[PDB]
Order: sequence, then C-alpha cells, then structure tokens
Amino acid sequence: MPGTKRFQHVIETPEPGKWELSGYEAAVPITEKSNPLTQDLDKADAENIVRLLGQCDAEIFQEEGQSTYQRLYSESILTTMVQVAGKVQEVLKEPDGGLVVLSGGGTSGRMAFLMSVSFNQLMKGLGQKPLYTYLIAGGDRSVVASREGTEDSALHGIEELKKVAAGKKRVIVIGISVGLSAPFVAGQMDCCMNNTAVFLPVLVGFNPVSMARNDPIEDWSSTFRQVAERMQKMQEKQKAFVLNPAIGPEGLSGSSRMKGGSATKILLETLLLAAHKTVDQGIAASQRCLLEILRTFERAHQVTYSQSPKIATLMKSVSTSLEKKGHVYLVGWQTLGIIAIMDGVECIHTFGADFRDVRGFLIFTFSQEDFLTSILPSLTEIDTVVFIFTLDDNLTEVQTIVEQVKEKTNHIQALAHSTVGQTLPIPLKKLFPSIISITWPLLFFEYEGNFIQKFQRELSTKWVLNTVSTGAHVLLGKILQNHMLDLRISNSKLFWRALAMLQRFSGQSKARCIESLLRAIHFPQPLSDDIRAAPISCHVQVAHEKEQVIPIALLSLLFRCSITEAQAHLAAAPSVCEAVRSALA
Ligand SMILES: Nc1ccc(S(=O)(=O)N2CCN(c3ncc(C(O)(C(F)(F)F)C(F)(F)F)cc3-c3cccnc3)CC2)cn1
Ligand SMILES: O=P(O)(O)OC[C@@H](O)[C@@H](O)[C@H](O)[C@@H](O)CO
Repeated sequence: MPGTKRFQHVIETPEPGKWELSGYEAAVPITEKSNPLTQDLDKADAENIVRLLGQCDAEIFQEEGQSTYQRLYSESILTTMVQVAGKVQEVLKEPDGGLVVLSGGGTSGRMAFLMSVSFNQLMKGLGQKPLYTYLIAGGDRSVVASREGTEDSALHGIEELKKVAAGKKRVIVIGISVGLSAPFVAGQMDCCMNNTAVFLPVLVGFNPVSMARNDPIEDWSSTFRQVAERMQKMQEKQKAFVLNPAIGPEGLSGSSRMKGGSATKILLETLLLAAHKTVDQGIAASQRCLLEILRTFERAHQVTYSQSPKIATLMKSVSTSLEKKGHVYLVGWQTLGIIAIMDGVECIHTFGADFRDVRGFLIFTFSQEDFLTSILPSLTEIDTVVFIFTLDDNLTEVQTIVEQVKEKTNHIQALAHSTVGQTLPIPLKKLFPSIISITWPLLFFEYEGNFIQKFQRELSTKWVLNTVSTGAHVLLGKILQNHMLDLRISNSKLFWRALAMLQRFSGQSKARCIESLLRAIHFPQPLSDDIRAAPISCHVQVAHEKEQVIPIALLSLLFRCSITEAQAHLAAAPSVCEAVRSALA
C-alpha cells in the first residue's frame, strides 16, 4: 500500500505501560534515547542544569558493568584505539602519497576540521608535510554554517572523498557519525571497503553496530548498519576498524553536538597524539600511552565543572538577554574563538534560534579594530558578551576590546585558561569581578605547541559553552521534558525523530502519527497517494520551510482534530509551549 515501503521499518507505538515489554525501548539506539537523569530538565534551575549536564558529560568516562555494552575504557575499545594508532603510524613513516581524512556531517564535521588543523600544526612544527585533511557534508563552508540538509547523500560523500584522495597511494578515512547514521559517511566507508589496496576506513560513533541506522538511503543501496557490520568483519583481518564506545544518551535527546562531539575529540585526539608522540620514540603505541591522555581528559571534566556556580551564572545572564530581546557574543582567540563560533551556529538548528541570538567571533573572523568599528556599535544595556582567551594570547588586544564593550553593556563575564600561578594583568581587572578562571596543573609536554594543553582547553571551553547555550534555551521554557519538541525537520533523521516524538507524546498509532505529520507538513494540500509514497527528502524539502510543524501535528492528534482546527487553536494560545503543555494535560 502507498507509504508502506517508506514507513515499514517504523516500530508501532506500544500500548501504554508496555513501552519496555514491547521491546520498543530496546530498539532505541543509545544515541537517540531520553537520558533519565534529565527527565525533568524543563523544571530544573540554572544550577541544577549545570549539575545534570555535568553528570551527563561524566558518563563519557564511566566504565563498563559486568550483559552490557563496551565503553571508552573497555579493553576491546582501547585495543582498537591501539591498532588504529599503529595503522596511522605506518602512514606517518611513509608520507609520500599517504593521507589521513577526517569526515563527518554537522558537528562531527566541525570536529573533523579542528583536529585536522591541530595535527597539521603538529607536523608543521616538526618540518613535516601536513598529512591530514577534513571533509564536511556541504563543503568547507559547512564548518561555520547551519546546514543540516547536506548529510543525506552518500554519492556526495563519496564525491568529496574522491576529490581529496586524488592519486594518493595510502588513505586513512576516519568516518565520524555519532549515531552511526549519516548517509554521507556510509558511502565513504563503503567505497573504502571496495578499494582496500588504497583505503583504510575507520568508523567512529557511539552506538553498537547492531543499533546502527537501518532505513534506506535514497541514493545508495546498502544501509549504515550493513556498511558498519561489514567493516566489523574486516577488522579481524585489520583492514577496517570500528571505534564505537557507548557514552550514554545526550542530556537533550539526540543532541549529538554535545557528548558526541566531546567524545569524538577525546577519542580521536588521544589516539592520534599517541601515534605521533610514539613514532619518534621508536615505540609502538600501547594502552598505557592512551590511558595517560584519557585520564587527563577526565581530569579536565572535574576541573571544568568545579567552576559550576560561575557557569550557572553565565547561563542566567545569557538567558536574561534572550528573554528580553537581546543578543550574545562569544569573543575568543585562536582555536577557542572557533569553538565559540561553532557553539553559536549550532544554536540555530538545535533551538530554532536566529544567527544573532548566540553569535561567535574569532580574533565571523574579525580584526581588533574591525570588531571595534563594526559590531561594537549596536551593543546594548540588555546584551551579554563573553571573552575566552588564555593568558598566553595577547592580553593587550583583549583589555582594549573589553574596556570599550564595558561602556555599552556591563553584562560581561569571561573565560580564562591558565597554567598554575600565571596572573591576570591589571590588579583591578574588574572589568571582571567574577571571572571563570580555569587553571591547569603543569604537565610534561615535549611537542613545541603543547598540544595536550590545547586539547584540554578546547574541550573545557566546549563543555562550558554547550552547557551555557543549551541551559539558556531550556530556561526560556523552550524544551519539553528533555526533548526539543519544536524542531525544524531539515533532514531525514530529524524527520524520523519528529515521527517518534509524536508516537511517544501522543501514545497513538504509527499510521495516525504519520498521517498527522504528513498532513501538517504539506498543508494546505491533502494527503494524496503520491504524497504518502513520496521519498522522505520530499517531506524534508517542504517541512524545512515551515514553523511549528511538529506542535501542529501533535495537537491535531491530541485533540483528534483537523490541521485547520489545530492551527487556529495554536494561534489563539498565548504561546506554542503553553498550547502544547496544557494540551498534554
Ligand atoms: N542509529 C540510528 C540513528 C538514527 C536513526 S533515525 O534517523 O532513523 N531515527 C533517529 C531518532 N529516532 C528516535 N528518536 C526519538 C525517540 C524517542 O522515543 C526517545 F525518547 F527515545 F527519544 C522520542 F521520544 F523522542 F520520540 C525514539 C526514536 C526511535 C524509536 C524507535 C526506534 N529507533 C529510534 C528514530 C530513528 C536510526 N538509527
Ligand atoms: O554525527 P551524526 O550522528 O552523523 O550527526 C551529524 C549531525 O546531524 C549532528 O552533528 C547535528 O548536526 C547536530 O546538530 C546534533 O546536535
């Protein structure tokens, strides 16, 4: 029947009370789940939110129990990290025609970028040709843009991979997809396996292979699950690798920008730093080298969230300025400005927020005086600005821009990273009464740029800005339980999430939910057979452009009413959220 082909794989809604015993819950991949810690995220205050998201982030480093899934510290995972380090070593020894590609969509793509930079720096500072590069769904401009739509083509992913791998003789393709989900990566990984004389595919993500995505990809015949399952078979013979520790669900369900992005850094920095630092020692990388780095990254979470009350504040101030109708600027130097841009840009798709709402700036990439003459002008009593720099940066360029901004705002706060017993120029740096001073022990670093110190700092900042940005929006009443209900359906995955959110919140059948969602999307056109049988891309292309699609469909189901009636109901409510909450009653 029409639709059947497209919706066959969707599990039916369970009868109430049997969500567990139906085996529905067991079919939800770890990455897609509701985190139980955050069931009441919507109710928590800023200080609680920082606690709950810190707890959620800590789960990355939690160990395996005694019938269960491998984690970051499990032996099978560190073993794989070791073997991959080795394969990376082979390439570093023979850099003529070698290349290392890091590839993902969205934040996996953004993370790919940073790490390609860092490791390209590392080899530069040793007078080696840079062997790293990146790939992001939608080309290089995707790095600083909200472009959720571009990850759904496998032929695209393969094309971008053919370009960059030229007439190289030996390529390592690290495909990053947190959910083991992105058609962009799946095609890349599959092509790799079809030419193993040249390619070594290494898949990174945070679900068991058995929970890998399995609905059809429009321009490709295999599914992510098939591709991954076949990569796991090749791992015996050491010609593919799958690096897939569980780290537990995201605090905002499906928000893989957060733990997934962090885990991607932790996991990949760790393993690549090990590979480099141990080739010129003439020693194989060993579990023990990896562990040193991981434990350090794990200290970094403790250090970072020991500043929790100061973090909670910056949240409250960021939230205040958006409650009014202000704007928020995240001004940061080098690498950490980038992290800043990336957080701000991610607020657009994640929260359906305007590019002005949380903006990032690097010293998007503006000069000292340029920021001074351009952006400075429209700052205002209500806004918040954030300064993110180390004490190693060039604090004269810093002190200026804050001196100036002080006069227009007064809601400044800052984020400063320091080696132990560095001091903060200007003893009346007040300026910042209540700095977020994050201060780092001395570690023994032998590489010129102190990369471990860099990585730690990036991560700690990421953690702060993610918690700040995410918490700010929750506080504004925009998150339902721990779900972003009102998301813009901008790719198939979000489409599948919308449908799931309707089954879960409504409790009604799969057919009904599907009908209400498709009616909501294509309103005012009615459901025809063509529309039922259409490929998910056609629904995505049309939903991408509307507002409140999911809430409209949810009300049509709760009220057992038409779209015409549910739009009218919503318009005559004080807000979207109250319309939804009161109707969920
Ligand atoms: N490994 C992956 C990744 C993505 C996908 S997906 O794009 O096809 N889609 C992802 C999200 N997804 C779900 N999203 C949300 C839910 C919820 O129930 C939960 F509470 F768990 F978050 C929600 F309440 F939000 F709806 C469930 C799923 C889900 C449901 C059943 C099977 N698989 C995923 C459906 C599958 C499938 N497999
Ligand atoms: O790495 P995945 O599971 O393939 O996810 C890829 C992207 O969709 C993901 O990074 C998304 O853009 C983020 O907004 C999620 O917070």
